[PDB]
Parts: sequence; structure tokens; C-alpha cells
Amino acid sequence: ELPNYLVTLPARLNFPSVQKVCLDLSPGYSDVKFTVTLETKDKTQKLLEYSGLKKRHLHCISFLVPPPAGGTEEVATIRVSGVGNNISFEEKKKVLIQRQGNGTFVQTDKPLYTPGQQVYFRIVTMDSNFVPVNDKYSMVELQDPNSNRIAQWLEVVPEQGIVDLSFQLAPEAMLGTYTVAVAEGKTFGTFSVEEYVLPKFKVEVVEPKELSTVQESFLVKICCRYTYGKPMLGAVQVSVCQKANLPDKCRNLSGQTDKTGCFSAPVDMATFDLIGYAYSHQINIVATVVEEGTGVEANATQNIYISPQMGSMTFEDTSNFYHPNFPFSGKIRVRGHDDSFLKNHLVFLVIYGTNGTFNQTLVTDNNGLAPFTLETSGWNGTDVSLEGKFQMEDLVYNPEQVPRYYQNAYLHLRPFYSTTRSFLGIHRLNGPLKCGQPQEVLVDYYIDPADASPDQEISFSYYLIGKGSLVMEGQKHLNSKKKGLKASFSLSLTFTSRLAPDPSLVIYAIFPSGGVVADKIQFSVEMCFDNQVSLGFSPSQQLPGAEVELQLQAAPGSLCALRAVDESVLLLRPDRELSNRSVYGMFPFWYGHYPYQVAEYDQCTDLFSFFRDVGLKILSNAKIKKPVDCSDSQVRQYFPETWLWDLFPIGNSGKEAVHVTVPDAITEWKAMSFCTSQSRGFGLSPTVGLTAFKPFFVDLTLPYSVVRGESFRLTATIFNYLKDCIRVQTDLAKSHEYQLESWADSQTSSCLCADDAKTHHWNITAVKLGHINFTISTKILDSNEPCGGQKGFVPQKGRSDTLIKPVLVKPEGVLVEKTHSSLLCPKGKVASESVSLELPVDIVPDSTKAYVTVLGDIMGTALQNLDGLVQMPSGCGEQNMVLFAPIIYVLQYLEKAGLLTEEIRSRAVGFLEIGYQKELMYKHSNGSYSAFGERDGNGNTWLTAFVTKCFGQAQKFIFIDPKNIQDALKWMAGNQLPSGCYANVGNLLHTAMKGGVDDEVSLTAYVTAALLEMGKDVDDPMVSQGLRCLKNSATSTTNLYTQALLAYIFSLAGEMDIRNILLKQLDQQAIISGESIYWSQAVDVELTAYALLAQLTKPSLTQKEIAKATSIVAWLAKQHNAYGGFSSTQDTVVALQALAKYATTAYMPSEEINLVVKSTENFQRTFNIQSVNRLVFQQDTLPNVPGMYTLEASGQGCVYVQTVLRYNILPP
Repeated sequence: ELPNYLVTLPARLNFPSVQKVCLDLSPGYSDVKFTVTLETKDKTQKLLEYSGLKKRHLHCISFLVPPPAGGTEEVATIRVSGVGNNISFEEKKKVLIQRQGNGTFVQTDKPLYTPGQQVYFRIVTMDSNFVPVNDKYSMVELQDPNSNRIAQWLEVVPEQGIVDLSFQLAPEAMLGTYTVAVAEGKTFGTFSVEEYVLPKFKVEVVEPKELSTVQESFLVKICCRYTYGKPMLGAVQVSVCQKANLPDKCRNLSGQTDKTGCFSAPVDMATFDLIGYAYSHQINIVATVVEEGTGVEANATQNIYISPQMGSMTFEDTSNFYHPNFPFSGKIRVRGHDDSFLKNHLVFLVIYGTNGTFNQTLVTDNNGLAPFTLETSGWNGTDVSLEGKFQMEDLVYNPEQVPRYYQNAYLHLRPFYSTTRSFLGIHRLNGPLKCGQPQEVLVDYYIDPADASPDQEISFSYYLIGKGSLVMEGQKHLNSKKKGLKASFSLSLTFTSRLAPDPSLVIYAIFPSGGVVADKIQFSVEMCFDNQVSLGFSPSQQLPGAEVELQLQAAPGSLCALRAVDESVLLLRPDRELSNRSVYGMFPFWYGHYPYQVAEYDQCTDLFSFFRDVGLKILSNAKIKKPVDCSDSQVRQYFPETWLWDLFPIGNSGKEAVHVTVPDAITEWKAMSFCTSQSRGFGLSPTVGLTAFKPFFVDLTLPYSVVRGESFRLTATIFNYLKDCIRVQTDLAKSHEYQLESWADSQTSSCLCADDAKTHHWNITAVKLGHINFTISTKILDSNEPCGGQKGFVPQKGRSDTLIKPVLVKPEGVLVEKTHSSLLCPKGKVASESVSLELPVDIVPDSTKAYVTVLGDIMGTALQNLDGLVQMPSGCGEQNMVLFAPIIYVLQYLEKAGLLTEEIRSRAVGFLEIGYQKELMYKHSNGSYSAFGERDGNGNTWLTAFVTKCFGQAQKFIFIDPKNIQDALKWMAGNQLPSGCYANVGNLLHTAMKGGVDDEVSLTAYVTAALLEMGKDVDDPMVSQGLRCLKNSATSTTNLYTQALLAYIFSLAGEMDIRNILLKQLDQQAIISGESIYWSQAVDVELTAYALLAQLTKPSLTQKEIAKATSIVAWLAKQHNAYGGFSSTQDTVVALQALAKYATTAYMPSEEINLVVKSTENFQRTFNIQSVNRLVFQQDTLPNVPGMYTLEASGQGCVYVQTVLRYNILPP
């Protein structure tokens, strides 16, 4: 009898967690002493210290993880040693300790906001074991669509791992996709802001789910459903279309819905491409429903792939491996073409192997499961292949017609390592298992009584492993004294949130000959949270304005964050999802085997592959490893946007019930919640709904913006959902803020029967500016006369309705935007400038809107993109030169703008040090620099000028050799000729690189501009040699690009004789866009960089040119694709060069600026711009009648202040 040990532990170790190690003991020993200890570079801790017993003992302990030595990565050594009585077993393996990603998300109360409203958001950080961490937040920033950090929160703490923040938008807040970025990382939450109106109906496809070629005609059922669940009536236009790989094959249906509310029509596919491979097999259905009377329309899209498979069957519950000389079992799940499941269907099973191909026929049951149990006695331990088909024949794969093929299932089986003649198998537990409930597994066995021997009571060791960690352990002893036969037993397993969506389970057994019989299966648990959260409403369908009981159920001691939103704002845009797919989605990287830093294998199906397939480190001395192969009335004023945004504390009962008032809307409020306990973990409720509904009410169709002075149509649609015919009476209220031209001058009494909508129309002229209220009241008139064909009934509740709707009113005419700029940049003295706000007097009253905006630092976005540009290095191709070009310009801009942190500068110059050797061996021996390999080809003159530009501006950082400069000087000593330029010779023919046009005088400008940034200047003869080809060529100018490069070459030449003529066609041809002006004609950013770099050469500059250049740096600053994207080979380098010379000339970053604005009627405002809120783009409206304004600034730094006068003019 040979005793043996086993040691198991996880392979990937996480610091904020406690992990499990286990040691398995044979009978015998008991005079030796087995330890397993984790050791590392600075300590060695004790995990298990144990002496053996007379049985198989599985000792399991929980241990805390050491911190990583590098901060996020460690290869620690796990050591097993058995000492005592002159024998010393010793074995070392390796494990990985790493800090896992704390998964961070941000949710908002809505994805879509009007101007003048307040955005609320919640911010959650997560651990991988689903307990939220109270980690410190550095900075939370809220950025513009024009990428200005308009809000910033510094040093904010989460209570119970979550933090709720708020931000107020301007009444004149501009429209686009605002961003909430978190902790300088990957956590982005985008919310859109635009001018909208709330729809009251959604439109959806009902009957076409999936389309196949088997049928001949199908049905479309477009159903328009209101947001409170009632059906509606309107005009439907349906357009079905096919995409061309060219006239689009399309069919248009039209009609009107019914009392059910769904409109149906049959569609035949004689129109669509069902013949062969001509168009795309992807039908697009677009439905447009116009509501009657009001005329508001809704769209509905549906993209349906034309399925060419009649059926598909898979191996859902089948193992990868078979035990030899023992029966095999499996399930086959046979699915149809459109979510249908084949019952009692024929299954053609065929098995391939070294013995040959054998035949099997099968029939399923009325569920769709297909069970097969077979014998592997004749397989003699060889790799076999399972194959399953539908029938004996097959449909013909026509290469010219539409193919109708099947999905024949294939599986490859490899035998278990047959070191024993015993059997151990697990019957599976189908698909999705419910979390929290205890499940039962049935596991069968057969011990052969000739190798294992009868006298030893055998023990089966069961491991339940989830997310690469030993979750639940055990060992069960069964007597084998009876010379036992094939029997079975059961195990109890509970699946929690610590268990995976796909956890595994291994039962092994060790015999006294060293043989192991073992089996590993995988499960399917639904994506669980350990905190069961139930969000409920009582009575879940209430009239609006009354209270409901909101019940939150979670763990005791929880913080429950609740969000209740309207369905209509979800009908504009779909919000960011928060479900079990989303929370589990941002985590996992454990998917499969060991990590690649730590997996050591020997190479030219066993227990080692069983533990490797779950990612569990394991070591022993037994034969557990296969040897290695070489292979009544109610007033309605209300908030339509977010009902509930309150956090709630949960007491010791685990349930909290509150009374909340439903807002005065006829809609569905979708509510959801997520809770946090530190003990149990994170929870998440399913999204529930509260239908706020009244039987008889009023809805208004009105735009949210009405321009003043002229008429617009207001539609009042009255809805009846009762069971009687009622004589309604509508009354539009009268106020001085609007007027009407007597469209039946209100007081309108009219009959309307059940489930009906009646619209009244008015043409209203807006008189007063701003947010004005439209007020309407409806009453049920008494039964004087039997209207509607029957005697009218009068209800008792909800007889009267009154709706008040606000509407923004804007002044009439076109908007003149008169802008003025200033750069108040002092150096330790007060600096006083002034602006003038003047207007031509033809204006409408109350239209003058003016605001003054101060910004500290011009670059207000992508600050971390400059520091993140230094990553992902390479050593081959032309990608390395482009990816390592702009790091020099980025670090030049960092050291000229007070942001050169020495650690990232040292890392970037180390990267450029190891990239300078990988760019130095691209030199041609003729004197130029090569592109693809050494001595491969003579490149263009632009490539030589660019490599001497990126080499000659790196000697302030890194040792660059000077000999290639002299070789390049001898190289273009023959390139330029006085009797004609453009010798050219060679060209860059590279993937997705073109550069510019690169004609004669442009390449002359590159070779006479890029060659002087080694500290060189004028008195050179080579600028005069290039100048001789430009003495006559300056007259032609070759469009705006080459007049910009000729402006660049005479801008640094220092002469004025043929400079100023073409300067009267450069600056005034700029594309003026507010305070962010630029030039146009990839292309536009290159021309703006060339123009800005052309102005910033001469030393004779003043305040107005500096403020104009500040506007150019502002437009180049508010871009994410200019820097951080190296797609264009002369955009990022030239733009950062222009930013570097702008930092060279006058501008310095704002350290501390006290600024104050003053007017003439005793109004002053003081702004404080420190070093931590210099990125904040902060404004202030001006309440004065517009005129003279004075500004002054003091301290250290520069601030850019721009003022805007936006008013409206009536048009002559």
C-alpha cells in the first residue's frame, strides 16, 4: 500500500478576498508532517500544518491573500513539504496574485433632459465577489458636448459604496451628448440633452419574429400601444424593404387599426430576393403610425435575418470525455427555425472512430429532449466523434439557388486516463438552476474489487468550484467490503452568487494502487446576487395624485438606491441597461485555464486537465496525471422626468415600506432599485412598473418651443376609457400671456362614446416670453338628452379634469450672436481690459441675452490622452514611427504648460529610448532613411525630413547620434538643384498613410522647414537653395494648402517682400464659427495647424492676434481625434507643434487668478480660478442693459474670457 497526498488551491489570487486551500490525506503515514505554505519575495505565511490519520482526510482552511509586490501582479510560490522519519517530500508550484478590477458603473435618472433641469446620477464601485467597496474617488467630471468640463467634484466619499451627486444645467444649456467621466479611467456615463416632447404611444412588431425560406407567405401585425396600456386608433403605414448588396426591393402597406389596436396584413416573398444570392438576406420593417386628429407620429424598426436553416440541434448536456468499458450518456436538444422545438423527431446519430462508422436512430419526446445512452466497450480507448443529423438524406446545397441546410451537431470525445477499471459518473441537472435553493445531484459509481481491494472503506471527494476558487468542499466514505457492484448515491449542493454562471464540480477517488477514478461536470446557474431585492408597489395601479406603498426588500443593514422614471423618456431613447447581464458583464477574465504568466506545462484527459479546465492549481505525487503525448376634480401639475431618486436605509427586518405620491400623469412609471449590504453583498431588483391611469382625461399636443408673434396649433385630445357614452365639455382657460383668434371660442360641449378620443384644435399666438402655462378644464355634463344613441351616464369619480402644461416661448426672428474675446494674462500685476456690448436698434424687446464666460486652461479635454499616448509599443513596421512620433511633441507641450510630472516623463523617455534603437536601424546607406526594413528602399524626402525632425528635437530628452544628421546633409546636398527642383526619387506606399499632396514646392517646404529644428536658424545655404525654386513659384500659390506652406516658408525666412501679398488671402478666408474659428477648404485640422503655426513665427505680435490665436487653440483644444489618434501622419505633430509655440509665445497655465468684472450701474462679479478648478468652463449671465463692461485679473497665470451677445432681430 502506497499512501499519497493531494494539494489544491486557486491559481489566480485576488487581494480583497479570502481563499481556500485543501490537503487530502491517504490512510497510513501519521509519523510524517505535511505542510503547505505560500512563500514570496518578502514573507512566508503558514497555510496548513497537519499530520495524517488512518483514513482519507480532506482538511480545508481559509487564508488571506498577500499584497502584490508590483502593486497589481505577483508570481508567488506555493510549497508542499512532508518531513519526519528520514523522508522529506518537497514540491513547488506557482500561483498568481493580482488585484482584480473593481468594476465601476454610473447610472443617471434619465438618458434625456430638457434645458433648465437638474441631472442626478449615482456612482457605484464593485468587487468581483459582488460586495461594494468604499474606495476613494479622485475626481468626477461632467463634460460638454463641446468637451468642456462644466462640472467637477473633487474628494467625494461613497457611503455604503454608492455616491449620489447632482448638477444643475443652465436654462440656456446647449444641446448634445454630455458625459460623466469617473476617476480618470474607463467609467463613462453619457446622457443626451436636446429639445423634445414626450410621446404617449409606442409602436411595435408583433407577429414577424424570424423569417425562413420554408414558408410561402407570412403575416405582419403592427400594434400601437399607449404608454398606460390602452389600445389606440390611427393610420398605419408599413414599409418592408430588402438591402441591396441598385433599386431596393420594397413593399408598402397601409391601413387603420381596430378596437384591439393591432393592424395585420399578409406579405408574400415573391417581391423579395428568395431566388438566390443577389441581395442581402436581411429584411427591414419600418412602421409609421399617425394618431388621428393630433397627428403625432411614431416610428418602429425591425431588422429580421432571413434564416436559411430549417432546424438546429446541439449537444447541450454531453461531456467532452468518456470512461472506457463503461456506458456513456447524453442529451440532444433539437430546435426548429423560429423559436420552435421539434417533438418526436427523427435523429440520425452516427459515430466515427478507429473501429469505423456505426449507426444509431433516435426519437425525441414531447419536450424536445433527446436521450442517448450507449456502450463504449468496443471503442478500445480511442478518440471518437459524435455526429447528429436530421434525416437519412439531406437537402441539396445548390450554389446558384437559395441554400436550405441543416445544423448537424459535431462533438469530439477523448478517453479518460484508464489507470483503473472503476467507474464514476454524474447525472446532470439540465439548464438554468435557481439560485439560493438547495439542489440535489445523483452520482453513481462502480468499484472493481480486484485493484482497489475490499478491506479499505473508499471515500469520494467532491469539490464545487466557482469563478476559479474552491467554493464548497467535502468527502464521503462508503464501505467497499461487500466486493461492490454498480451503485449510486446523492449529494446536496447550494448555488449562490459566489458560484459562477458556469461553475464546475469534480468527484475523485484515490485507490491504494495510486489509481484515481474521477469525473468533472459543469452547471448552469442564473446570474445571481447574494442580496435578494424585491421592489414592489401596492396596489401597483393607482389614479395619479394618490399615494402608493413602495416596499423594498433586501438584506438587513442595506442602502437601497431607488430610481422611478417615466416610460415616455425611455420611448425617446433606450437608457443604459442595469440588469444581471450588465453587472456580471464588466468583470470576468477567469474564463478557462490558468493565466499565461503562471501556466507551466510539459509538452513535446485526466485529473490535471479536470482542474486545469476550471483554473485550479493542484499538485500531488500520485498517478493523477496522464503521461504526456506528442500531439372629483383634480388639478394636474407634476414632474414628468424622474419620480423617485431617494436612497433608503434598511433596518434589521430586511423590509422597508414607504408612502410615495404618484405624479399627475397618465403613464407607466418603470421603477428599479439596487441595494448594498457589506455583509451579504450587492443586490438588484427586477424592473417593475406602476401604471398611473385615469379613465377620462385630457392630453395636450403642443410643441415645447413656440416662437413669439405668430400662430401655432394646439390640440386638446380628450380620452374616454369608461363603459358609457358621456357628454364632455372642454374649456380652455384665458390669460394675457397668449391669445386666440376664436376657433369656436372655447366652451365646447360635445358627446363622445366609450374607448374614444376627440380632438379640439386651436391656433394660439404667443405674446409673453418665457415659460407660460396652458390651462384647460373638462367636465362631464349632466344627462339632459340621450347623446350617442343611449341615455348618458354620469360617473362619481374623475368627473372633472384640469391640465396645466408649460411651454417655452422664444423671441421671433433670426439670432444675431455678437462675440468678443479677451485673454487676461498678467504676471503679478492687475490687468484691466474692456469689452463693448452694442446693438443696432431694430430689435424686438426682451431679447438681449448676454453672458461672460471665463476659462482657466485652454485645453479642457483629453488631458489624460496625452499621457496615455505613450502606451502600446512595437518594434516592426511603419506603425512604430507614427506611434512614436507625437510623444516628443506631447512631452514638449507638457513641459511648457506646467504639467510635466517626472514619473510619466521618465516612463515616456524610457519608451522613446527603447524606440530610438528600433527607429535608428531604418537607415538607407545612400544617405536617406528606409521604411520597411534596413536597406530595403530609398524613401521620400518627407520621410527623411520627418525622421530628422523627430531626431533633432529629442536631444533635450534623450541622447541622439549626430552622424545621421551629417549623412542626411550630404544626402540633400545633391537633391536640390538650382536649374529645376523635384528630383523626388522613391515614395511611401504604406497602408492607410498618404500624408499630403507632396508636389515639388510642398516637398521643398518640408525639406526647408523640418531641417532647421535642431537649433538651426538662418545664414544657412540650404534655405537659399530651396528658396531659388520658390522665387517664381510663390506667384502661382497652388490653392489654399500650398499658399499656407509658402506662408510657412516665408514666415520663418524673415523677409517681407513677397510675404504680405498672400497674407491678404489667408486670415480673412478663415471659417468663422463663434469663438472657435478655423480654416477649411485630416484636411481641416492640418490647415488650421498650418495657419496657426504660420502666424506664430514672427516676434511682432499684440493682444488681438494673441486672442485670435487663443480662439484657434480653443477650436483645436475641443477635439478628441486630433491628438490621441495618429491616423494622419502630419496632423497631430503639426497641431501639437502649434500648441507648443503658442505656449512658447505668451500663454502660461492659470495658477491662481482673481478676476472681477464691472459695469456702470454698480454690478460687479468676482471669479476665483485656482490650480484645481482651472479646467472648469464657468459662465455668468449679465442682467444689465448691454453696454460698456470692464474686466481685470490678477495673480499668476492667464485666463481666457469671452463674452457673447445673443439677441433676435425682426426681419425687414
